[PDB]
Amino acid sequence: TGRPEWIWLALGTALMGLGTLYFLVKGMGVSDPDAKKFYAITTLVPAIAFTMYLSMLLGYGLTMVPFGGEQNPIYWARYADWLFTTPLLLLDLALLVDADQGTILALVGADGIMIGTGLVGALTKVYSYRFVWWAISTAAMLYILYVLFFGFTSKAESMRPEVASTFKVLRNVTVVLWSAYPVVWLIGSEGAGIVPLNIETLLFMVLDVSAKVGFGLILLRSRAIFGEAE
Amino acid sequence: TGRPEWIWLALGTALMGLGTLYFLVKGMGVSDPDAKKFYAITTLVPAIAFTMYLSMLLGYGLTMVPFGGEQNPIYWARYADWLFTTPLLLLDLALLVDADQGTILALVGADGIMIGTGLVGALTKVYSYRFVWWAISTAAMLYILYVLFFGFTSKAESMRPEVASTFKVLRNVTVVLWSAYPVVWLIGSEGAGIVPLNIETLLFMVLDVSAKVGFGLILLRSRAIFGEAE
Amino acid sequence: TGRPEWIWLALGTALMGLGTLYFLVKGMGVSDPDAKKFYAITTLVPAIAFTMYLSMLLGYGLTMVPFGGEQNPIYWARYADWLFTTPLLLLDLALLVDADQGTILALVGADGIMIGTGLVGALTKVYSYRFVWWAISTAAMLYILYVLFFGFTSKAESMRPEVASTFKVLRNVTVVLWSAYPVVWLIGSEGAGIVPLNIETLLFMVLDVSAKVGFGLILLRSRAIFGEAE
Ligand SMILES: CCCCCCCC/C=C/CCCCCCCC(=O)OC[C@H](O)CO
Ligand SMILES: CCCCCCCC/C=C/CCCCCCCC(=O)OC[C@H](O)CO
Ligand SMILES: CCCCCCCC/C=C/CCCCCCCC(=O)OC[C@H](O)CO
Ligand SMILES: CCCCCCCC/C=C\CCCCCCCC(=O)OC[C@H](O)CO
Ligand SMILES: CCCCCCCC/C=C\CCCCCCCC(=O)OC[C@H](O)CO
Ligand SMILES: CCCCCCCC/C=C\CCCCCCCC(=O)OC[C@H](O)CO
Ligand SMILES: CCCCCCCC/C=C\CCCCCCCC(=O)OC[C@H](O)CO
Ligand SMILES: CCCCCCCC/C=C\CCCCCCCC(=O)OC[C@H](O)CO
Ligand SMILES: CCCCCCCC/C=C\CCCCCCCC(=O)OC[C@H](O)CO
Ligand SMILES: CCCCCCCC/C=C\CCCCCCCC(=O)OC[C@H](O)CO
Ligand SMILES: CCCCCCCC/C=C\CCCCCCCC(=O)OC[C@H](O)CO
Ligand SMILES: CCCCCCCC/C=C\CCCCCCCC(=O)OC[C@H](O)CO
Ligand SMILES: *C\C=C(C)/C=C/C=C(C)/C=C/C1=C(C)CCCC1(C)C
Ligand SMILES: *C\C=C(C)/C=C/C=C(C)/C=C/C1=C(C)CCCC1(C)C
Ligand SMILES: *C\C=C(C)/C=C/C=C(C)/C=C/C1=C(C)CCCC1(C)C
Repeated sequence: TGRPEWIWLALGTALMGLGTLYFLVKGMGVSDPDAKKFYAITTLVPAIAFTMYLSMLLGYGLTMVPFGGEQNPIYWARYADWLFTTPLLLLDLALLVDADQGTILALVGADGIMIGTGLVGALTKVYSYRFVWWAISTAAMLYILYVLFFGFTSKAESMRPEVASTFKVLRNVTVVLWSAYPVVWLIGSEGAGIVPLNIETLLFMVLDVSAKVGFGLILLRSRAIFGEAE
Repeated sequence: TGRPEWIWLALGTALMGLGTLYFLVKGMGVSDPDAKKFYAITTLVPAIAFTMYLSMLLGYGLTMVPFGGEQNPIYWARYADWLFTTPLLLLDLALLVDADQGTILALVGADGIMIGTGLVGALTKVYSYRFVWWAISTAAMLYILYVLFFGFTSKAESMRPEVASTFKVLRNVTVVLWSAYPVVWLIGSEGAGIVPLNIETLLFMVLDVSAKVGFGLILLRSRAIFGEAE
Repeated sequence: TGRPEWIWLALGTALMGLGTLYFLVKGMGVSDPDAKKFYAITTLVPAIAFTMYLSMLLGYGLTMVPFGGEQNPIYWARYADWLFTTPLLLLDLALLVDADQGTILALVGADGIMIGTGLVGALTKVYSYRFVWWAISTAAMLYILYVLFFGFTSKAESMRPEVASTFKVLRNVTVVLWSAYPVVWLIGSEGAGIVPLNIETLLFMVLDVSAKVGFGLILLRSRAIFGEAE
């Protein structure tokens, strides 16, 4: 394939596929209805990402957008991936602390705005406008992280000790992990164009694998996903 | 900007943004889980509309459709906005009367058909076919309003007095408000072409602000959104 | 209309419309909240299919895709139809056996992958890649059917006798019905090109009517949809 970033797309596809298979096997026989929910959510995430990375690898999840007087390749499939995987990851965190339905709707709604406006910015042909959308997208991200930090941390400390501790780790990972995305966008070819596309693709692949496989390995090795029973 | 309707798009963007901020502040500190749901729903609505109005203002939410032997500008972002905000508004009404899950699925499903077929009609290149889709869309709207009037009014009179009264007002507003949309479509440039695009845009902006901010001001000033407690 | 398959599109539109009307009338007056859910789900299915078949009939739900050195007409509206109707049909089956929330999320998620990857394969311009997507789509289908057969059959035998029997019939129909779809795709013009488009359209219309009207007639004539009451 005549795209230098192909190597990072192939590696990402393989790792998401292997992650999906592992979770699928690990989840066999689990009957606790609570654990079944976490396994369903956490296995679906890398299965979706697998299909999206494959679509980028084969060239389908790519388009050309003119801005800055040039044809810029844009992997729109990245955003389709995040559109579906980020709300599932939020659902994992919300179920852990038994968040109320009102707060879940707020987080998922803000997440849709986050990804939707990011996509609009990626496809926008007026260069200066691209960063208006980036700003709105990042504001929605900060609202999410505010809720996860100050909204959820209070509900967790009153819960089981294994629920409060697992959430604390997954929360710190999320804040650091989520916050890198808008930075890579700003410095890569969709934004300021300081880092070339092949390195931009590597950085998003490292982040995506950490979030869609790494995060799941941490959650599914915790005792919190099971109900307290004899 | 070289579009005469730009003024109405700028005004709509500003009003949705101001409405979102107001609701966001008003909702701070609210802890009653019932009120949290209404604030989550009712704040998300104008935040979505804000992004959609901005996308029309900057030119992204617009396309050209040939029919009647002319290039007709179509603001497809209007429909993307309604696709997400009208089911949230229905959820507000359904939660108020504690509607059963079966009736909610019917309303949301009929609402998706309503907006989906309206979009198809807006993008249809055969002029006469456009009104076939308008007719199907309007039939789905009448089903919704039938349920809100005859379906829900019975469940409300048995509920708390502040729930029955709030719903009655929001119901009358909804019937009048919702019914104007297909009329403006039919008379504006998407339909018969009697009213020019700049006035059509003004009329939809007046309606959208009434529905996405106005409606919310009425709901969130009612006692019905809180649980009965000491 | 200058497309020989138009006759099968017109017939499909009519049958979905008639099916929608029948279910709509049959459901009048039903007040049992459990039966209301099944009627809501089962009436929405053919109403969606009606709009999609109409969009194919009028030419809107069609596009041209170059592969094998030819312009191949692709009815993308088929996939939009299935995207919404197949998860509703799964919800019908899941509610019948009172499946847990974890298993429902798994089935609906796998169903979205099934249809999404099928659509990608239909729109893919590299001929050999089309069948890669077909393979992934079919694997997701087999996971669904595995769960319906081995996952759900165990939960049903412990339920009411009228619930276990109704599900058994709807399960056998589903396995045979669902499995024909990937076969028709492979042999028709989207795949190997052995069967011409007009016969391919007939076969999918026969299948769609069986699934979106036939299946519903079986379910809504069963006692299982009502709660056990005096
Ligand atoms: C988890 C255990 C494994 C840890 C692994 C962490 C890797 C994550 C970071 C990678 C960035 C790599 C940056 C590579 C930069 C190459 C770009 C380049 O060639 O820049 C020179 C240019 O030609 C002229 O300026
Ligand atoms: C809430 C408090 C404020 C209430 C505000 C309510 C406004 C809503 C209606 C506006 C329609 C305005 C119609 C303006 C018509 C102008 C079109 C025009 O110029 O038509 C003449 C044409 O050039 C030759 O026929
Ligand atoms: C439910 C009660 C009614 C049951 C009804 C079941 C119909 C389902 C199957 C139809 C396939 C029809 C196949 C028709 C084949 C025609 C194609 C043709 O013309 O092939 C010859 C070709 O020209 C040179 O090989
Ligand atoms: C000029 C201003 C323009 C408008 C601002 C930018 C809009 C997009 C950014 C962020 C989304 C904000 C969050 C949207 C969801 C709010 C939900 C909410 O208020 O939830 C309360 C509930 O009590 C919780 O549990
Ligand atoms: C509880 C549920 C809450 C759900 C909240 C969802 C909020 C989504 C809002 C805005 C993003 C809209 C993004 C739309 C991008 C479409 C781009 C597109 O397809 O454009 C066609 C073509 O490329 C160019 O005309
Ligand atoms: C809490 C998480 C927050 C996450 C969000 C943080 C956003 C701000 C970060 C960096 C912007 C730094 C400025 C980047 C713009 C540089 C523009 C430019 O011209 O760069 C030239 C280049 O440095 C040589 O060629
Ligand atoms: C020729 C006829 C063509 C077909 C007709 C036009 C289809 C589109 C129009 C309206 C949607 C109708 C409503 C769809 C949802 C029905 C849900 C239902 O029946 O709900 C029963 C439940 O008991 C309630 O609580
Ligand atoms: C419980 C959930 C119930 C959900 C019920 C949902 C019903 C939606 C049905 C029909 C509208 C379909 C509209 C599809 C419009 C797509 C147009 C498009 O993108 O066309 C591409 C291009 O512009 C031209 O080929
Ligand atoms: C309950 C809510 C129901 C809401 C839905 C109501 C729909 C019917 C309303 C108006 C149609 C009136 C006819 C409009 C068509 C006029 C066509 C035409 O040629 O108009 C010429 C013009 O008047 C001079 O140039
Ligand atoms: C190389 C391998 C590539 C990756 C494989 C192909 C991916 C797409 C195919 C099938 C989806 C599989 C099902 C996805 C959903 C799994 C849900 C789950 O594990 O559910 C457990 C729960 O306990 C249940 O009740
Ligand atoms: C609990 C919820 C779980 C939800 C699980 C959903 C999984 C969907 C995954 C992959 C399919 C993606 C298909 C995307 C197809 C878009 C094609 C398109 O519009 O392409 C534009 C143009 O035609 C060419 O660039
Ligand atoms: C449980 C449900 C499973 C459902 C999924 C079953 C998939 C496999 C079925 C058939 C493939 C048979 C081979 C088809 C490929 C034929 C290619 C070819 O060249 O055919 C030439 C033609 O026969 C003369 O011209
Ligand atoms: C795949 C898993 C995760 C957690 C992915 C998260 C992605 C983001 C947080 C992306 C955020 C963006 C922002 C905030 C600005 C516009 C561009 C992005 C969509 C990359
Ligand atoms: C933004 C809030 C509301 C309540 C918007 C409602 C929009 C409609 C009811 C639109 C209905 C249409 C019909 C009935 C006919 C096809 C064209 C429309 C989509 C405008
Ligand atoms: C309308 C109701 C049903 C049950 C439709 C089901 C459709 C499928 C099971 C289609 C499956 C496909 C596969 C498995 C392979 C790719 C192509 C298809 C989408 C046709």
